[PDB]
Amino acid sequence: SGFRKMAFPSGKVEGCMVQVICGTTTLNGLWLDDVVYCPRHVICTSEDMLNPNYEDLLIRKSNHNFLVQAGNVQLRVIGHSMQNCVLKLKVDTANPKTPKYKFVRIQPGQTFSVLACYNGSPSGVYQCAMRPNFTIKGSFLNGSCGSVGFNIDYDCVSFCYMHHMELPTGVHAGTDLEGNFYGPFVDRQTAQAAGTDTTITVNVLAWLYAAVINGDRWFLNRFTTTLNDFNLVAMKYNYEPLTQDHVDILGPLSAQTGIAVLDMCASLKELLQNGMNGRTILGSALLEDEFTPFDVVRQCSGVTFQ
Amino acid sequence: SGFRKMAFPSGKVEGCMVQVICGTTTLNGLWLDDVVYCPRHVICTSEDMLNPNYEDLLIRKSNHNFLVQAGNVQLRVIGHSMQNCVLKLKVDTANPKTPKYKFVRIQPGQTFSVLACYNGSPSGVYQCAMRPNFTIKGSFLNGSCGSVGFNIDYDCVSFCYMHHMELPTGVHAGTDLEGNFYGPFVDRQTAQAAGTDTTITVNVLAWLYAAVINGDRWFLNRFTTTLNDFNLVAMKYNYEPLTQDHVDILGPLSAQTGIAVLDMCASLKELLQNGMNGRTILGSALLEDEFTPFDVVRQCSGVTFQ
Ligand SMILES: *C(=N)[C@H](C[C@@H]1CCNC1=O)NC(=O)[C@@H]1[C@@H]2[C@H](CN1C(=O)[C@@H](NC(=O)C(F)(F)F)C(C)(C)C)C2(C)C
Ligand SMILES: *C(=N)[C@H](C[C@@H]1CCNC1=O)NC(=O)[C@@H]1[C@@H]2[C@H](CN1C(=O)[C@@H](NC(=O)C(F)(F)F)C(C)(C)C)C2(C)C
Ligand SMILES: CCN(CC)CC(=O)Nc1c(C)cccc1C
Ligand SMILES: CCN(CC)CC(=O)Nc1c(C)cccc1C
Repeated sequence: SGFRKMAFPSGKVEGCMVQVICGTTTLNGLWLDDVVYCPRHVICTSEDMLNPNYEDLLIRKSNHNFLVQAGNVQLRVIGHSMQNCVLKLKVDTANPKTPKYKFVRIQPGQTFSVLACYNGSPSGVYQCAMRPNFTIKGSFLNGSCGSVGFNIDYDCVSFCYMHHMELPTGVHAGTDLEGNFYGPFVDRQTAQAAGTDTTITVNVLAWLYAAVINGDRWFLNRFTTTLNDFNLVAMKYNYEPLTQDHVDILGPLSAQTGIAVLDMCASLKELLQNGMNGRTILGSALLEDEFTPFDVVRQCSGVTFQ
Repeated sequence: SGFRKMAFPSGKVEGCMVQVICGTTTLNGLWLDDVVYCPRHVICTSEDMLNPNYEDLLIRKSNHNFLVQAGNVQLRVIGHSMQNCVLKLKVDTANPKTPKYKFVRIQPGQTFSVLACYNGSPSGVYQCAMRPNFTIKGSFLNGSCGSVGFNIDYDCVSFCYMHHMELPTGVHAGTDLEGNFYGPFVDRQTAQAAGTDTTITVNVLAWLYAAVINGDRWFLNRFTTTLNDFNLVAMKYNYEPLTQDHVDILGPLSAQTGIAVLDMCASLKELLQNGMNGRTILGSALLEDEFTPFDVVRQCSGVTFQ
């Protein structure tokens, strides 16, 4: 029993992290086969970042302007190109630690692990969700850019995020590994703000199932509801609408616990209308929305990885 | 900015996890040099666990009764012994992935990362604190025993916990790597219960400093207090006493923020007497006590590891 915010084991990703230095700017890169991927603003001075023309800045660089450090070994850059907001540095050595991997673009509400790195070295690992407003609530300092987010499937690492920037309220924005930002943000140091965020309803329901699996059952009422009736109430409280796809995704947890999804929706509706009355669920005084249905199954059923 | 419950990167520990099978019982072992460490109840049938005589059960086993699987390779057991609640299996191959390591016994209030494993394979990583009542609030299922807790120091893995059992309320108990339990628990399936837990005051103060570093400052009052006056109030609310050692440990965060430890104690005292008035700190509606002063420094300053 017990339920914690759990990250994937990080070893496969640790083997891919390198340091990328361009002049004086230093950040992290991801070394897969003979390519190192990193944020393009590694080519910027502090002044350039205020209003960069990345195409112009990259013109002015040759392969020799990039230093890649992998442990005690320097890797020679023998080609470079830009793909959206990511720089791809071809190096003279393919990484012998390259895991089976994919590049994926995730949907809002999906979760992933972040290996927070500085100077090519890992600092720590934590779990994040892609928020509906296309930010993540991470923990990142200067030099963290190029840290990646990922999921594991048996032996395959699905990279879904590369870190680029921090927005007001201290939330974070970045790209997929093709360099395309999540959300309407740009890699320029000028005032930008995330839109109003919303609560990921399907994930809250997943976490209520996790609570029931763990014996935290006080919030279960005797009611049911229609999907339409639930959604009008949740829209009031800045919850995302629940779709039939979400209901279908919750099926395995519903069958395990013997609680129909619409019955759990009625329980959630009561929590939204009445509050928690000074009680906790799984040790939290707030409803938690950063566990997906699969996260609950993976953790409560002991799914392992190679 | 941002502040998350962060685990250490797990790769060095992943390289040490193996499967130990004794007859039909299967759990995890820790492979370091030519020794595999695992919980002694691997030698128990389900019936034995109700009231085991481990010395008698181990008599009856030979080296051939233990199978150790490390990836696709089976390791021959060529010796065995018992050290308190841990079994040590000498194998014919030293682990080439053995990191620099130490065995340490931690104090209540200290934190560590857990690599939760099943069948020798990692499932996930999360951060835990040793509670004042010598339990940890983990997430563990059948077959998780032998999963370890650890801290990293540059390149050195300090192993501090091996998982053995779950107690009522769904909290967890285990041993150091010499097999000595934390707390007054025994590895027998009979009714046991943790004593009343308390809140780790020095860690709450560390987390309030983390909040201030992140700009969450609404709870800072204009008062100071003596250490004695603070401790009488906190004792009322089941908080551990704050010692001069704790004050000294908080010094670096106090100096960084320019907030005297006793001033932050006055702020905490007000939160305990008045509550949070429907507000959050670092996104939490409850005061958090599972970040140590070093955890706050490591995360907010970007300390990395080899
Ligand atoms: C990569 N190493 C850093 C990570 C930042 C640093 C502080 N917390 C983080 O996550 N990325 C940056 O410093 C980027 C980078 C220029 C400026 N920047 C920012 O994150 C800034 N944010 C913005 O300008 C805003 F609001 F638009 F997001 C900063 C004020 C430094 C937080 C570039 C090229 C965007
Ligand atoms: C190791 N693989 C498991 C981990 C357990 C399983 C459920 N959650 C966990 O953390 N260890 C055990 O099953 C141990 C083991 C016998 C029984 N046991 C327990 O954890 C039981 N707890 C107790 O008997 C109590 F209350 F004393 F802690 C159980 C009822 C199965 C939760 C031995 C040898 C102690
Ligand atoms: C790059 C796109 N992927 C899609 C799965 C191919 C791949 O990962 N191949 C791969 C395999 C099969 C074993 C070990 C290492 C690698 C890199
Ligand atoms: C076992 C007790 N430790 C105390 C630090 C010795 C140690 O870890 N030695 C070690 C070194 C120095 C480098 C690589 C691997 C190992 C095992």
